Order: sequence, then structure tokens, then C-alpha cells
Amino acid sequence: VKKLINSQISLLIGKGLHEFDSLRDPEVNDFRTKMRQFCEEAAAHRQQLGWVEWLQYSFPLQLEPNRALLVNVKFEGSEESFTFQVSTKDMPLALMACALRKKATVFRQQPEEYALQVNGRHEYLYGNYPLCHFQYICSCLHSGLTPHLTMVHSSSILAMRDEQSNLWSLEQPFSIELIEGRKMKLVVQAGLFHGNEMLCKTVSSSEVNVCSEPVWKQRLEFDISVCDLPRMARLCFALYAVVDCPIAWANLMLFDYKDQLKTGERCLYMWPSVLLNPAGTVRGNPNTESAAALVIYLPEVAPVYFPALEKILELLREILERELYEHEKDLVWKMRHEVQEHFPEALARLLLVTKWNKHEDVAQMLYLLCSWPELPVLSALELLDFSFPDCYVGSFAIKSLRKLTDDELFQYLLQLVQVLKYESYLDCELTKFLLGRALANRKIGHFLFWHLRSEMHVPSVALRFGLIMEAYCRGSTHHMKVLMKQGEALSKLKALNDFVKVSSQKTTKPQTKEMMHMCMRQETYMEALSHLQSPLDPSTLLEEVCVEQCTFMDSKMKPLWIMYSSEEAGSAGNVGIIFKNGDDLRQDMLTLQMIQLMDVLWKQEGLDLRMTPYGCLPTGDRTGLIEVVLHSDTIANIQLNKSNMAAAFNKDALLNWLKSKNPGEALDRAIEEFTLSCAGYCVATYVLGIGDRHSDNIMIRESGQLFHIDFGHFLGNFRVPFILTYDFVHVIQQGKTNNSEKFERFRGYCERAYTILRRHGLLFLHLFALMRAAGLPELSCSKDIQYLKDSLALGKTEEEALKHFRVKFNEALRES
Ligand SMILES: C[C@H](Nc1ncnc(N)c1C#Cc1cn[nH]c1)c1nc2cccc(Cl)c2c(=O)n1-c1ccccc1
Repeated sequence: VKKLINSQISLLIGKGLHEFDSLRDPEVNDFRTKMRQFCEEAAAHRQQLGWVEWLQYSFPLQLEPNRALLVNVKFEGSEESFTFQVSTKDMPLALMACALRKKATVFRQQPEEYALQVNGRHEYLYGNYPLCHFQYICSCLHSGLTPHLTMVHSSSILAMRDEQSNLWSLEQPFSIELIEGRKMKLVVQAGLFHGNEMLCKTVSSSEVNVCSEPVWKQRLEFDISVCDLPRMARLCFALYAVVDCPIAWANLMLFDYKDQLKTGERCLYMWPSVLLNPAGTVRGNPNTESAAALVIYLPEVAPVYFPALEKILELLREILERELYEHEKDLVWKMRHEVQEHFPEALARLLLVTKWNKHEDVAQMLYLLCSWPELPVLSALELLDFSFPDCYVGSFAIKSLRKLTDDELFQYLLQLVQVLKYESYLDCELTKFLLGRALANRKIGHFLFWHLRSEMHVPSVALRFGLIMEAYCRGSTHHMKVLMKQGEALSKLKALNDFVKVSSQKTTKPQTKEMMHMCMRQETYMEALSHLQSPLDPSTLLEEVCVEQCTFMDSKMKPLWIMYSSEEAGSAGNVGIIFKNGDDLRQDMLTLQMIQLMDVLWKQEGLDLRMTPYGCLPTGDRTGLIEVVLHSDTIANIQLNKSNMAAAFNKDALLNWLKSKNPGEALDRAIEEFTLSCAGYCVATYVLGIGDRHSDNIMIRESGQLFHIDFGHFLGNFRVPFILTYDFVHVIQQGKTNNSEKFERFRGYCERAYTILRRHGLLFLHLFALMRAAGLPELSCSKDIQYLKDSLALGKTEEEALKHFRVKFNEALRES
């Protein structure tokens, strides 16, 4: 019985559990235990949660940041439905109060015992809040569509819970003896690093010939006392050749995870190259066989652990804040004590002057860290940055981070996961925290898994991600079932796309399309492809898959197009997803995630650019899912101006198009939608650098809202300036050649959107800092990020920045 599970875990996480054991690594062994029971006691807690507390776990709310409204309401055991009229300002209960009395009359005669399940979705309606504060309601009301809810009893929501049954004396210089290696001449650079910059000095070595397997036994000496290496400090090797050609690199913690200094001899299996790399990880390559190892000797010292801590309890400027000439590092460190007293939110600037190479400053720096008032989240995001490796800051950072909402957590989740690659050991506070939150919220649970599942093909993180995944599973056995269902859909889809690629090679679109439909209609594909939660959205219920509607785009990686339909969800149950295999999909997810962040900040200052935030989810190696936006066409299609329709100038295709989708008065609103979304995405794509936009990767929806697809290009990689296209300019202007009233309302939208993002310019900056961890080729250098500072123009005055933004815009009308 524990063997079925372990086995289902191996399947699910993409690595066999037996590969852990088989490592005889003690660090990994107590990781697996200290975490198995954090997680099971977490689940313990879970199966005794109250019923509403269960709803808040399995189906956490969806929420937006005077008039009336129609709502069909059901019950479980039946199909009889009543329509209502409630306003947008009622609570969920008014509805339920009113829902039972129209029953208490048919069945011929207590609203607090209930919840409104949205229909054919794992979404529910309950709480403090008005009706239109809800993400579904304020959404059905635009679409003007009737909400369809279900009165689900407390007895029913406990039934589901039930189902989910589970020292400092050493003052000589530190040095290593080099030994052998196993792949002109050969060089071996080595630095002592803490975070970003180095403690000691650069230390090359004896030259040898590429005649190698080489042997060095040169005693390599480092410029720093031993009593003064910090608790971290990573030692950082690098192997090249000249008469410079990079070869491999390798890092390692100078201390045991269990705290003690590292002696004495060990073997370093190195990762290759492309030139000395403090940021790569401090575990070694799994490729044992192929891998160039390096062997060194970490010398002896008597069993010196690293001192616990009541015994580091030992001990006009401000044209300053928010790079130095550090004839100013002084006054910062000098009067550090009332930095803490009178300026707490500059903790970071301080750590970035603290001496890590000498333990007296560190002990003193840490001394102010424990008394430090906690920070605002924006600040804690800063401290996660690589250049604050320190266990303690990271503890402080995590400490200040518990004041996150599950909503903001979900909003920064992709970065926090990237941060997991910096961590120097396995059992860190961030991991404990993420699993804590994840186990405590099933939407968080969902997306944490997939952020990890999607990287198990990358050797540098397969072990850690694997390890956490398994823990998550030990604490959520049921949710493991639901994720298998998903991973199997994706397994099959992949096979089906392989077939579609191959088949399309030798035959026509109707033939391959009709062939695919049979592949699908096999018993095995119908079972796998149906009746699962959507990896893109766990409240979306992919149920009965419509094969007649499935197709594939006749382009290079032949993405698939899968429609679905729930009968107990009606029209809002007919949804689709896109399978794409071939491309790395992490670039887009980042882009769509940031854009969605833009729509939140704008909405939080009362500005709705009617944006369009479709899910994008990478699931595996160059493989992931994209969410389908029904009722939408590419501009490029629309502008082909074909015959059929009911356009004398190509300029008018788009507008005519718009007209035919919105006759009578509805064309007013669509133009408006159009104008708003076009302001959003124009500013979105200008701030972010999104390149070569053309009518093939811009889509418009019948409502009018336009949105962008295919985000390959990013942060102005080929300075990307503002773009305004004549033919949306022509739609904005309702047809007219000279509609300055409608066009400048449009310029304002843009200016507002731009200024609102500028006041959070720092959030985006902190968030792009952490993503540097992600290996995204168009996001690695220090000055890919300066693109975002000169976009946001964050170093100018608000009246000045908007001066220059105004130049950029005006030059972009001028193209048309
Ligand atoms: C370009 C269009 N794309 C999206 N359509 C809606 N909703 C989205 N979410 C996306 C998307 C996307 C995307 C791709 N890369 N990054 C994001 C699209 N993508 C496809 C992908 C695979 C297979 C097919 Cl058969 C199609 C397909 O027919 N269209 C399409 C073309 C014109 C009119 C309607 C549909």
C-alpha cells in the first residue's frame, strides 16, 4: 500500500523515487524525513478543518481588485431551476436566502449552511463581499450573461473533505590543495565568493599541458583568515586553456549543511561552458560518466563547527537613499544603529556595505538583524535577491513574507520558485514556506507543482524539484490523483502531436486532421483526454472532449487545438486548450504574467483597460499549454479583406468587421473596448520591450478587446519604442479622418497607464531581479534590466518622465 504510492509518486514527478535512496546522501535523507512529516501533519490539520475552511482550501475565491442582474439557481439532487433578480450589491447569502424560499414554496414548506458552486466549475461563491466584487460575476455582467449557480450544502462540502483521506581561534590563511582532473595549456581560476562579490582575491594556478587527465597537487593559497569565512561563502572553481577557451566550472559550500566546516577531500563533477561563475549551483553534475571531475583537498584544523549564536550576540548624509563612492560606505556602516532606529526600510543598502570577509562586522550586522522591525513585502522581495545569500536575512525575508495574501503569493510564485535555484542547501526556509502555503491552499498547490514538474529535465534542479514534489505528495495524496490525471492527458497529447507532426509531413491538412480524430477516438485517448482539471486553471473543468472541433495549426511545431464541453456547465463549459511542443514556453509565461500584473495595478487605481489575461503554462521540456480565447481572430486574417462578407479600402476591414460583430448600438461599446485594450497593450508592449508585433500575432475579440500572442521577443532584444498602427488608430477614431476627441481620450488612457506603472516601477524591477535565476536567454545580463529602467524612466521626475513619454508617443502617430 505504501508501495503503490511511492510508485505513483515516481510516475508523477518524472523521476523514480529509488534514485533518491540510491544516492546515500545524508542531506537528502533528512530533507526527505524532516519534510515528509511537516507535510503529513499539514495534511493532518487539513482533514479536520471546518466546512467553510475546507471550501477556502480547495476552492479559494476569485475576486476583482446599483443595477440589476439575472441568476438561474439549481440544487444538487435535481434539475429544477429558478431565476432571480438581485442587484450587484447584495451578499452571496441574499441570493441563498431568496433561493430557499422559492423552494420552500414549491416543496410546500437556513442560508448559512450553504455555498454557491459556480456551475460546471470548481469555483464557489461565499462571504463578506458584494456580488460584483466577484471575478465571475463582474464578467458575466459585461458579457451580460446569466450566472448559473448551485446551492451546495455544508453536508456536501464535508463529504469531499472526507474523500481526501490521506570556531574563531583559527587565524591562519585559508587554502586548498588542488590534486587531479579528468577532461595548449591548462589554467584553474578560483575565487572565494559570498553572494555576488568575492571575499578573498582572485587565485589562478600552476600551468599544465592539455595533456589531461592532468595532475596539479599545487597547494593553492587564499588571501583570508579562517576565523573569518562567513557561514555561507561558496568556493568557486573554473577550468580553461590557452598558450582563452572556457571549458567547465564547479561550485561548493565550504560548510556541511549540518553546519561544520568542510574537510578534507572530495570530488567535483563539473558543469561546462558557453567565465567564473558564483551563481551556478553548489551540487555537482549527475552526468558522472561523461563529466570532467576535479579533485581538491580541504585541509584539517584539529572538527570545527560554526558557532551558534548567543555567541555572535557577542557584539546630514541622507542625500542617500531609494552604487556608491564608498567614502560613503563609511557613514552608512558608521551610523548603522539608527539606520535601524530611524530608517528601517534601508536594511538592504546596509548589508551591501557590511564586510563579509571579516566576522566582526558580520556578527555586528546580524546583531541589528534580529531586532529589526519586519519589512514590507516589496522590501522582502529585495532581500531574496542572490546578493543576500545569508540564511538569516533569508529567514528575515521569509519572516517579513508571511504577511502575503494567497493572492499576491500566486502573483509572485514564478519568481519565488526561480529563487529556489540560488539556495545553497536543500532544507531551507523558503522551501518550508512554499510547501507550507501550497499545502494550505490548493490553487497555490497546483501551480507550485507545475512550476517544478516543468523543470525536471534540467539536471541542475531535477533533484531539488523532485525532492519537494515528493514531499507535497506525501501531504496531499488525493491531489496527487488529480495531477496524475493531468500528466496523463499531457502524455497522450504529446503522442498525438508527434503523430500530427509526422503525418502532416506526407499528407494534406484534411487527411491528417481526419486521421488525428481517429487517433483521439481510441478508447485510451478518450479516457486520458477527458474529465480532468485544467493545468492552466484548476477551477476550469475539462470534461467531455469534442473531437470534431479539435484541429492543428498548419505551422512549424504544429500546435494542437483541443475543445471541450461540459453539459452541466453549459456554454461556460465549452472551452479549449492549445498544446504546443517544440518551443520553450517560459518567455511568454513571464510576459503574460507581467501583463497581468499591469492589469492588477491599473485596476487597483480604478483604471480598467479591459485587458485579456489568458493562461500560459509550461509543463515540461519545450512543452506546455496555452488557454483558448474563443471568438477571436487575428488582425492578419481580418485584414486579408476577403470576398464573402457583407470593404472599399483595406483601412476599413477591421472596423467593418467590428460592425458586423456588433450591430446597432453595440458598436459604441466595442470601439471603446477596442480603445482601452489597445491602450493597455501599447503601453504593455512599450514598457516590456515586446518586439516584432505584426498583424499575425495580435488578435481581436468580437467584443472589441484586442490582445497579443507569441511573445518570443523581450526587453528590446532583436531599443524598442512606441508603436501606434494606423488601422487601430482608424478604429479608435470611429471611422473619421479627424476625430481628435476620440484620439486624445486614447492618448490619456496611455498616459495614465504609463504613470501608474511607474509608481510600481520598483515592484517590476525587484521581480525581474529574481527571474534572472530562470536562465531565460533574453533575461540574464545586468543591463537587460536597465531596459526596464529606461522604459519606466524611473530616475526622472513624474512631470519630467511623462515629458519624454510624450515625445515617444507623438513620434508614433507620425508613422501613420
Ligand atoms: C493564433 C491563434 N492563437 C490563439 N487563439 C486563441 N486563444 C489563444 N490563447 C491563442 C494563443 C496563443 C499563443 C501562441 N503562442 N503564445 C501564445 C491560434 N492558435 C492556434 C494554435 C494551435 C492550433 C490552432 Cl488550429 C490555432 C488557431 O487556429 N489559432 C487561431 C488563428 C486565427 C483565429 C482563431 C484562432
